[PDB]
Amino acid sequence: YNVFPRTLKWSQTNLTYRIVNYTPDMSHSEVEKAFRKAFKVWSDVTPLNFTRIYDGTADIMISFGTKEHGDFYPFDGPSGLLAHAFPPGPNYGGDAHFDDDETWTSSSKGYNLFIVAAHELGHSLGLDHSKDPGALMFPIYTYTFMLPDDDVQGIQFLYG
Ligand SMILES: O=C(CC1(S(=O)(=O)c2ccc(Oc3ccc(Cl)cc3)cc2)CCOCC1)NO
Ligand SMILES: [Ca+2]
Ligand SMILES: [Ca+2]
Ligand SMILES: [Zn+2]
Ligand SMILES: [Zn+2]
Repeated sequence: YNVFPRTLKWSQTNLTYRIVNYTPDMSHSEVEKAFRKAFKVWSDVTPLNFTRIYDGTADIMISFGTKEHGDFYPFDGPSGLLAHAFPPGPNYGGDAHFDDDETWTSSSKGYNLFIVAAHELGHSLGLDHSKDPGALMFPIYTYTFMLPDDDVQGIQFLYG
């Protein structure tokens, strides 16, 4: 596993997240279940706790956008770039963006939202990409859930 320069991590163990908008190809309920499961993957192995808020600014703002969407990481339409997230810190730190031009699903037909979200949240928590091919933080999409050992070691190094 790998961490970001200066080992970025959250100072508090009680973090908030907010789903700003939704993708059209999935019902609001399935999008919410996807993220709920994504956060659980990480809360189960760390002393971290996540609370979903609906108004205001949360520690982790989740949004869907297309092409140019407000930052220095524009999307590229169907396929290619799927999503990106920012490491722990103020402002957009911790935020996760998902390409709305993708066909997100709860199954395995298109790009599974849960698995991508789980990967992105790893970044939101302080983990950079891993060199271990079987790690969730490996930079390649492959959907077949139990968090691989490399990821557990990495996240527990930061918050354990
Ligand atoms: O790493 C990225 C972006 C890309 S990605 O958009 O293609 C991408 C995002 C999340 C992914 O998640 C998973 C990783 C591993 C497994 Cl097993 C499942 C999902 C995969 C690719 C594109 C640029 O180069 C690295 C990969 N940020 O998370
Ligand atoms: Ca894309
Ligand atoms: Ca933040
Ligand atoms: Zn973005
Ligand atoms: Zn990544």
